[PDB]
Amino acid sequence: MKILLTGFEPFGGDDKNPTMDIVEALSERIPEVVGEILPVSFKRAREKLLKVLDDVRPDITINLGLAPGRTHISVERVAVNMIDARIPDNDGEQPKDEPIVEGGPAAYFATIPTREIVEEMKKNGIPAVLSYTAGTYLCNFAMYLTLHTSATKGYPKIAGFIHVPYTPDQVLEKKNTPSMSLDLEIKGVEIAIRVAQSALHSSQLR
Amino acid sequence: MKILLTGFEPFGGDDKNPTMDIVEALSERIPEVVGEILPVSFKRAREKLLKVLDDVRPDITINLGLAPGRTHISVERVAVNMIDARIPDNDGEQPKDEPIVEGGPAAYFATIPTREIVEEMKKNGIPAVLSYTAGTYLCNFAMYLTLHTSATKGYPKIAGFIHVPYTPDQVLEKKNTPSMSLDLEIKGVEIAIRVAQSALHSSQLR
Repeated sequence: MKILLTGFEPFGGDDKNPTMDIVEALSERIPEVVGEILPVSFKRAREKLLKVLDDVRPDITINLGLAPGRTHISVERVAVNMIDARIPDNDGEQPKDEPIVEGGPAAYFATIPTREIVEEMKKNGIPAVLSYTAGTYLCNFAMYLTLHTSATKGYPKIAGFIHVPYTPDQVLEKKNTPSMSLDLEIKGVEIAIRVAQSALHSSQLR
Repeated sequence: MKILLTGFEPFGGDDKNPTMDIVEALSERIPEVVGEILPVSFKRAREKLLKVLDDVRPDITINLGLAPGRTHISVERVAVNMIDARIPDNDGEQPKDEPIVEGGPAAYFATIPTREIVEEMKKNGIPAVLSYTAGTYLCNFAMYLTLHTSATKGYPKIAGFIHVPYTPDQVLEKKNTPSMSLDLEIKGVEIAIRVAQSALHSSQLR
Protein backbone atom coordinates (compact mmCIF):
# COMPACT_ATOMS: atom_id res chain seq x y z
CA MET A 1 0.00 0.00 0.00
CA LYS A 2 1.32 3.44 -0.93
CA ILE A 3 0.40 6.55 1.06
CA LEU A 4 0.81 10.08 -0.27
CA LEU A 5 1.16 12.75 2.41
CA THR A 6 1.18 16.34 1.16
CA GLY A 7 2.05 19.58 2.89
CA PHE A 8 2.46 23.26 2.01
CA GLU A 9 5.24 25.84 1.98
CA PRO A 10 5.14 28.97 4.21
CA PHE A 11 2.60 31.70 3.43
CA GLY A 12 0.60 34.68 4.67
CA GLY A 13 3.46 36.39 6.47
CA ASP A 14 4.61 33.37 8.46
CA ASP A 15 8.15 32.12 7.82
CA LYS A 16 7.32 28.48 8.51
CA ASN A 17 4.65 25.88 7.80
CA PRO A 18 4.73 22.93 10.25
CA THR A 19 3.20 20.58 7.67
CA MET A 20 6.67 20.51 6.11
CA ASP A 21 8.13 19.23 9.39
CA ILE A 22 5.35 16.64 9.69
CA VAL A 23 5.74 15.35 6.14
CA GLU A 24 9.51 15.08 6.52
CA ALA A 25 9.25 13.32 9.88
CA LEU A 26 6.66 10.74 8.82
CA SER A 27 8.12 10.04 5.39
CA GLU A 28 11.44 9.25 7.08
CA ARG A 29 9.93 6.86 9.64
CA ILE A 30 7.20 5.23 7.53
CA PRO A 31 8.58 3.69 4.30
CA GLU A 32 5.17 3.30 2.64
CA VAL A 33 4.71 7.06 2.90
CA VAL A 34 5.61 9.33 -0.01
CA GLY A 35 5.91 13.00 0.88
CA GLU A 36 5.33 16.03 -1.32
CA ILE A 37 5.27 19.70 -0.35
CA LEU A 38 2.95 21.83 -2.47
CA PRO A 39 3.57 25.52 -3.26
CA VAL A 40 0.96 28.01 -2.03
CA SER A 41 -0.07 28.82 -5.60
CA PHE A 42 -3.36 27.79 -7.19
CA LYS A 43 -1.76 27.38 -10.61
CA ARG A 44 1.41 25.61 -9.48
CA ALA A 45 -0.25 23.51 -6.77
CA ARG A 46 -2.84 22.15 -9.23
CA GLU A 47 -0.09 21.04 -11.61
CA LYS A 48 2.12 19.58 -8.89
CA LEU A 49 -0.65 17.75 -7.04
CA LEU A 50 -2.16 16.18 -10.15
CA LYS A 51 1.30 15.14 -11.34
CA VAL A 52 2.31 13.39 -8.11
CA LEU A 53 -1.06 11.66 -7.87
CA ASP A 54 -0.59 10.34 -11.40
CA ASP A 55 3.04 9.30 -10.89
CA VAL A 56 2.57 7.68 -7.49
CA ARG A 57 -0.98 6.33 -7.89
CA PRO A 58 -1.34 6.23 -4.08
CA ASP A 59 -3.88 3.99 -2.38
CA ILE A 60 -4.42 6.69 0.24
CA THR A 61 -3.79 10.42 0.17
CA ILE A 62 -3.91 12.68 3.18
CA ASN A 63 -3.40 16.37 2.48
CA LEU A 64 -2.03 18.51 5.30
CA GLY A 65 -2.38 22.22 5.92
CA LEU A 66 -1.70 24.84 8.57
CA ALA A 67 -4.79 26.51 10.03
CA PRO A 68 -3.56 29.70 11.74
CA GLY A 69 -5.60 30.30 14.87
CA ARG A 70 -7.19 26.88 15.32
CA THR A 71 -6.84 25.21 18.72
CA HIS A 72 -7.26 21.53 17.82
CA ILE A 73 -6.16 19.31 14.95
CA SER A 74 -9.00 19.51 12.42
CA VAL A 75 -10.04 16.47 10.39
CA GLU A 76 -11.91 17.87 7.38
CA ARG A 77 -15.07 16.25 6.07
CA VAL A 78 -16.04 18.62 3.26
CA ALA A 79 -14.17 19.90 0.20
CA VAL A 80 -16.08 22.53 -1.79
CA ASN A 81 -15.89 23.34 -5.50
CA MET A 82 -14.95 26.96 -4.89
CA ILE A 83 -11.92 29.23 -4.99
CA ASP A 84 -12.42 32.38 -2.90
CA ALA A 85 -9.02 33.69 -1.83
CA ARG A 86 -9.36 36.05 1.13
CA ILE A 87 -5.65 36.80 0.67
CA PRO A 88 -3.38 36.42 -2.37
CA ASP A 89 -1.33 33.26 -2.88
CA ASN A 90 2.48 33.35 -2.98
CA ASP A 91 2.35 34.28 -6.67
CA GLY A 92 0.16 37.30 -5.97
CA GLU A 93 -2.99 35.79 -7.49
CA GLN A 94 -6.27 36.17 -5.60
CA PRO A 95 -9.04 34.39 -7.56
CA LYS A 96 -12.63 34.59 -6.30
CA ASP A 97 -15.88 32.84 -7.19
CA GLU A 98 -14.20 30.44 -9.59
CA PRO A 99 -14.87 26.68 -9.58
CA ILE A 100 -11.99 24.29 -8.94
CA VAL A 101 -13.43 21.92 -11.55
CA GLU A 102 -15.97 23.16 -14.09
CA GLY A 103 -19.01 20.90 -13.86
CA GLY A 104 -17.68 19.10 -10.81
CA PRO A 105 -19.96 18.43 -7.81
CA ALA A 106 -20.51 21.28 -5.36
CA ALA A 107 -18.63 19.20 -2.80
CA TYR A 108 -16.89 15.93 -1.97
CA PHE A 109 -16.96 14.25 1.44
CA ALA A 110 -13.62 12.99 2.75
CA THR A 111 -13.40 9.22 2.31
CA ILE A 112 -10.88 8.34 5.00
CA PRO A 113 -12.52 7.32 8.34
CA THR A 114 -12.72 10.87 9.70
CA ARG A 115 -14.67 10.27 12.91
CA GLU A 116 -12.65 7.17 13.79
CA ILE A 117 -9.47 9.19 13.23
CA VAL A 118 -10.66 12.01 15.50
CA GLU A 119 -11.61 9.59 18.27
CA GLU A 120 -8.30 7.74 17.97
CA MET A 121 -6.41 11.04 18.30
CA LYS A 122 -8.41 11.93 21.42
CA LYS A 123 -7.71 8.50 22.92
CA ASN A 124 -4.04 9.43 22.61
CA GLY A 125 -4.52 12.77 24.35
CA ILE A 126 -4.47 14.86 21.18
CA PRO A 127 -7.03 17.68 20.91
CA ALA A 128 -8.88 16.87 17.68
CA VAL A 129 -12.20 17.71 16.10
CA LEU A 130 -14.17 17.18 12.90
CA SER A 131 -14.40 20.23 10.63
CA TYR A 132 -16.93 21.01 7.91
CA THR A 133 -15.07 23.79 6.12
CA ALA A 134 -11.44 23.61 5.01
CA GLY A 135 -11.66 27.20 3.83
CA THR A 136 -11.67 28.26 0.17
CA TYR A 137 -7.93 28.88 -0.25
CA LEU A 138 -5.13 26.43 -1.16
CA CYS A 139 -5.99 23.83 1.48
CA ASN A 140 -9.56 23.28 0.30
CA PHE A 141 -8.19 23.44 -3.25
CA ALA A 142 -5.86 20.47 -2.67
CA MET A 143 -8.54 18.58 -0.75
CA TYR A 144 -11.08 18.90 -3.58
CA LEU A 145 -8.65 18.03 -6.37
CA THR A 146 -7.54 14.93 -4.48
CA LEU A 147 -11.08 13.70 -3.82
CA HIS A 148 -12.11 14.58 -7.39
CA THR A 149 -9.24 12.57 -8.85
CA SER A 150 -10.28 9.65 -6.66
CA ALA A 151 -13.89 9.85 -7.84
CA THR A 152 -13.01 10.21 -11.52
CA LYS A 153 -9.82 8.18 -11.92
CA GLY A 154 -9.93 5.69 -9.05
CA TYR A 155 -6.77 6.87 -7.29
CA PRO A 156 -6.30 7.40 -4.45
CA LYS A 157 -8.87 4.93 -3.17
CA ILE A 158 -9.62 7.07 -0.11
CA ALA A 159 -8.51 10.54 0.92
CA GLY A 160 -8.94 13.41 3.34
CA PHE A 161 -7.44 16.63 4.69
CA ILE A 162 -6.03 17.45 8.11
CA HIS A 163 -5.37 20.97 9.37
CA VAL A 164 -2.97 21.56 12.25
CA PRO A 165 -2.55 24.58 14.58
CA TYR A 166 0.51 26.82 14.68
CA THR A 167 3.39 25.20 16.55
CA PRO A 168 4.61 27.09 19.68
CA ASP A 169 7.66 28.56 17.93
CA GLN A 170 5.33 30.32 15.48
CA VAL A 171 3.37 32.38 18.00
CA LEU A 172 6.02 33.85 20.31
CA GLU A 173 5.05 37.34 19.14
CA LYS A 174 1.36 36.65 18.47
CA LYS A 175 -1.03 37.67 21.23
CA ASN A 176 -3.88 35.34 22.18
CA THR A 177 -2.93 32.92 19.40
CA PRO A 178 -3.25 29.16 20.10
CA SER A 179 -0.58 26.57 19.34
CA MET A 180 0.14 22.85 19.58
CA SER A 181 3.48 21.04 19.90
CA LEU A 182 4.97 19.60 16.72
CA ASP A 183 5.34 16.22 18.42
CA LEU A 184 1.58 16.01 19.07
CA GLU A 185 0.85 17.11 15.51
CA ILE A 186 3.17 14.46 14.10
CA LYS A 187 1.58 11.85 16.36
CA GLY A 188 -1.90 12.92 15.29
CA VAL A 189 -1.11 12.62 11.60
CA GLU A 190 0.64 9.29 12.20
CA ILE A 191 -2.56 8.07 13.84
CA ALA A 192 -4.60 9.35 10.89
CA ILE A 193 -2.39 7.42 8.46
CA ARG A 194 -2.55 4.19 10.45
CA VAL A 195 -6.32 4.34 11.01
CA ALA A 196 -6.99 5.03 7.32
CA GLN A 197 -4.54 2.29 6.38
CA SER A 198 -6.21 -0.24 8.68
CA ALA A 199 -9.65 0.73 7.39
CA LEU A 200 -8.63 0.27 3.76
CA HIS A 201 -6.82 -3.00 4.47
CA SER A 202 -9.78 -4.63 6.20
CA SER A 203 -12.07 -3.56 3.36
CA GLN A 204 -9.75 -5.44 1.00
CA LEU A 205 -9.67 -8.71 2.95
CA ARG A 206 -13.43 -9.30 2.93
CA MET B 1 -43.60 37.42 -6.45
CA LYS B 2 -43.75 35.33 -3.28
CA ILE B 3 -40.93 35.34 -0.74
CA LEU B 4 -40.78 32.83 2.11
CA LEU B 5 -38.76 33.88 5.14
CA THR B 6 -38.19 31.21 7.79
CA GLY B 7 -36.87 31.46 11.33
CA PHE B 8 -36.38 29.23 14.38
CA GLU B 9 -37.71 28.97 17.92
CA PRO B 10 -35.40 29.40 20.96
CA PHE B 11 -32.88 26.63 21.69
CA GLY B 12 -29.78 25.49 23.57
CA GLY B 13 -30.50 27.37 26.78
CA ASP B 14 -31.34 30.79 25.36
CA ASP B 15 -34.99 31.77 25.81
CA LYS B 16 -35.09 33.88 22.65
CA ASN B 17 -34.26 33.59 18.95
CA PRO B 18 -34.06 36.98 17.16
CA THR B 19 -35.00 35.40 13.84
CA MET B 20 -38.55 35.30 15.19
CA ASP B 21 -38.42 39.08 15.63
CA ILE B 22 -36.92 39.52 12.17
CA VAL B 23 -39.51 37.34 10.44
CA GLU B 24 -42.37 39.10 12.22
CA ALA B 25 -41.02 42.56 11.45
CA LEU B 26 -40.43 42.01 7.74
CA SER B 27 -43.61 40.03 7.07
CA GLU B 28 -45.61 42.94 8.50
CA ARG B 29 -43.66 45.47 6.41
CA ILE B 30 -43.37 43.59 3.11
CA PRO B 31 -46.64 42.14 1.67
CA GLU B 32 -44.92 39.64 -0.64
CA VAL B 33 -43.15 38.11 2.36
CA VAL B 34 -44.63 35.05 4.05
CA GLY B 35 -43.11 34.12 7.39
CA GLU B 36 -42.80 30.75 9.09
CA ILE B 37 -41.00 29.84 12.32
CA LEU B 38 -39.57 26.33 12.40
CA PRO B 39 -39.18 24.23 15.54
CA VAL B 40 -35.64 23.28 16.56
CA SER B 41 -36.38 19.61 15.88
CA PHE B 42 -35.02 17.56 12.99
CA LYS B 43 -38.20 15.53 12.68
CA ARG B 44 -40.74 18.34 13.07
CA ALA B 45 -38.71 20.93 11.17
CA ARG B 46 -38.50 18.66 8.12
CA GLU B 47 -42.26 18.17 8.23
CA LYS B 48 -43.08 21.85 8.75
CA LEU B 49 -40.56 23.19 6.22
CA LEU B 50 -41.58 20.88 3.40
CA LYS B 51 -45.24 21.56 4.12
CA VAL B 52 -44.88 25.35 4.00
CA LEU B 53 -42.78 25.18 0.82
CA ASP B 54 -45.52 23.10 -0.78
CA ASP B 55 -48.34 25.30 0.49
CA VAL B 56 -46.65 28.60 -0.41
CA ARG B 57 -44.72 27.72 -3.58
CA PRO B 58 -42.41 30.69 -2.94
CA ASP B 59 -40.27 32.08 -5.76
CA ILE B 60 -37.56 32.91 -3.22
CA THR B 61 -36.84 31.39 0.18
CA ILE B 62 -34.42 32.85 2.68
CA ASN B 63 -33.93 30.68 5.76
CA LEU B 64 -32.79 32.54 8.87
CA GLY B 65 -30.98 31.26 11.91
CA LEU B 66 -29.24 32.44 15.05
CA ALA B 67 -25.48 31.80 15.16
CA PRO B 68 -24.43 32.20 18.82
CA GLY B 69 -21.02 33.81 18.99
CA ARG B 70 -20.69 35.12 15.45
CA THR B 71 -19.78 38.81 15.08
CA HIS B 72 -21.15 39.56 11.60
CA ILE B 73 -24.28 38.59 9.66
CA SER B 74 -23.30 35.42 7.78
CA VAL B 75 -24.58 34.82 4.26
CA GLU B 76 -24.18 31.07 3.77
CA ARG B 77 -22.95 29.60 0.50
CA VAL B 78 -22.85 25.90 1.30
CA ALA B 79 -25.45 23.43 2.58
CA VAL B 80 -24.07 19.96 3.32
CA ASN B 81 -25.93 16.64 3.20
CA MET B 82 -25.09 15.80 6.78
CA ILE B 83 -26.66 15.74 10.22
CA ASP B 84 -24.05 15.88 12.99
CA ALA B 85 -25.71 17.35 16.08
CA ARG B 86 -23.15 18.65 18.57
CA ILE B 87 -26.10 19.14 20.95
CA PRO B 88 -29.58 17.57 20.99
CA ASP B 89 -32.54 19.32 19.36
CA ASN B 90 -35.51 20.49 21.43
CA ASP B 91 -36.95 16.98 21.14
CA GLY B 92 -33.90 15.35 22.69
CA GLU B 93 -32.74 13.87 19.39
CA GLN B 94 -29.04 14.06 18.56
CA PRO B 95 -28.42 12.24 15.26
CA LYS B 96 -24.89 11.92 13.89
CA ASP B 97 -23.43 10.94 10.53
CA GLU B 98 -26.83 10.63 8.89
CA PRO B 99 -27.63 12.05 5.46
CA ILE B 100 -30.38 14.64 5.16
CA VAL B 101 -31.48 13.15 1.85
CA GLU B 102 -30.39 9.62 0.92
CA GLY B 103 -28.63 9.83 -2.44
CA GLY B 104 -28.70 13.62 -2.43
CA PRO B 105 -25.64 15.67 -3.45
CA ALA B 106 -22.91 16.12 -0.85
CA ALA B 107 -23.71 19.82 -1.02
CA TYR B 108 -25.93 22.47 -2.55
CA PHE B 109 -24.60 25.98 -3.20
CA ALA B 110 -26.92 28.83 -2.20
CA THR B 111 -28.61 30.26 -5.28
CA ILE B 112 -29.53 33.75 -4.10
CA PRO B 113 -26.86 36.38 -5.01
CA THR B 114 -24.76 35.84 -1.88
CA ARG B 115 -21.76 38.07 -2.60
CA GLU B 116 -23.97 40.87 -3.91
CA ILE B 117 -26.05 40.65 -0.74
CA VAL B 118 -22.97 40.78 1.49
CA GLU B 119 -21.59 43.81 -0.36
CA GLU B 120 -24.91 45.68 -0.25
CA MET B 121 -25.16 45.04 3.49
CA LYS B 122 -21.66 46.44 3.96
CA LYS B 123 -22.50 49.45 1.77
CA ASN B 124 -25.26 50.14 4.30
CA GLY B 125 -22.96 49.91 7.33
CA ILE B 126 -23.90 46.34 8.27
CA PRO B 127 -21.10 43.92 9.23
CA ALA B 128 -21.63 41.01 6.85
CA VAL B 129 -19.52 38.20 5.48
CA LEU B 130 -19.78 35.11 3.30
CA SER B 131 -19.72 31.80 5.18
CA TYR B 132 -18.92 28.33 3.87
CA THR B 133 -20.34 26.29 6.73
CA ALA B 134 -23.83 26.68 8.15
CA GLY B 135 -23.00 24.05 10.74
CA THR B 136 -24.51 20.56 10.78
CA TYR B 137 -27.45 21.22 13.11
CA LEU B 138 -30.97 22.54 12.36
CA CYS B 139 -29.82 25.58 10.38
CA ASN B 140 -27.83 23.62 7.81
CA PHE B 141 -30.70 21.09 7.80
CA ALA B 142 -33.24 23.71 6.72
CA MET B 143 -30.82 25.25 4.23
CA TYR B 144 -30.19 21.91 2.54
CA LEU B 145 -33.85 20.83 2.44
CA THR B 146 -34.83 24.18 0.94
CA LEU B 147 -32.18 24.04 -1.80
CA HIS B 148 -32.97 20.36 -2.42
CA THR B 149 -36.66 21.12 -2.86
CA SER B 150 -35.72 23.89 -5.29
CA ALA B 151 -33.54 21.52 -7.33
CA THR B 152 -36.04 18.64 -7.41
CA LYS B 153 -39.43 20.37 -7.39
CA GLY B 154 -38.76 23.80 -8.90
CA TYR B 155 -39.79 25.89 -5.90
CA PRO B 156 -38.38 28.11 -4.66
CA LYS B 157 -36.50 29.32 -7.75
CA ILE B 158 -33.59 30.56 -5.64
CA ALA B 159 -32.76 30.24 -1.96
CA GLY B 160 -30.18 30.75 0.74
CA PHE B 161 -29.50 30.93 4.45
CA ILE B 162 -28.55 33.89 6.61
CA HIS B 163 -27.21 33.55 10.15
CA VAL B 164 -27.46 36.48 12.54
CA PRO B 165 -25.53 37.18 15.76
CA TYR B 166 -27.15 37.31 19.20
CA THR B 167 -28.99 40.58 19.78
CA PRO B 168 -27.69 42.68 22.74
CA ASP B 169 -30.48 41.64 25.12
CA GLN B 170 -29.26 38.05 24.78
CA VAL B 171 -25.69 38.47 26.04
CA LEU B 172 -26.11 40.58 29.18
CA GLU B 173 -24.68 37.76 31.30
CA LYS B 174 -22.46 36.24 28.61
CA LYS B 175 -18.77 37.05 28.87
CA ASN B 176 -16.88 38.08 25.72
CA THR B 177 -19.89 37.27 23.54
CA PRO B 178 -20.57 39.47 20.48
CA SER B 179 -23.96 40.88 19.55
CA MET B 180 -25.67 43.00 16.89
CA SER B 181 -28.71 45.25 17.20
CA LEU B 182 -32.00 43.77 16.05
CA ASP B 183 -32.55 46.85 13.88
CA LEU B 184 -29.36 46.17 11.90
CA GLU B 185 -30.23 42.49 11.53
CA ILE B 186 -33.68 43.37 10.21
CA LYS B 187 -32.17 45.89 7.79
CA GLY B 188 -29.64 43.32 6.63
CA VAL B 189 -32.26 40.67 5.94
CA GLU B 190 -34.45 43.25 4.18
CA ILE B 191 -31.47 44.03 1.94
CA ALA B 192 -30.98 40.32 1.22
CA ILE B 193 -34.62 40.04 0.18
CA ARG B 194 -34.53 43.08 -2.10
CA VAL B 195 -31.23 42.13 -3.74
CA ALA B 196 -32.40 38.54 -4.33
CA GLN B 197 -35.66 39.91 -5.71
CA SER B 198 -33.80 42.21 -8.09
CA ALA B 199 -31.48 39.44 -9.28
CA LEU B 200 -34.36 37.07 -9.99
CA HIS B 201 -36.24 39.77 -11.88
CA SER B 202 -33.21 40.76 -13.96
CA SER B 203 -32.49 37.11 -14.83
CA GLN B 204 -35.98 36.89 -16.31
CA LEU B 205 -35.65 39.94 -18.58
CA ARG B 206 -34.73 40.09 -22.28
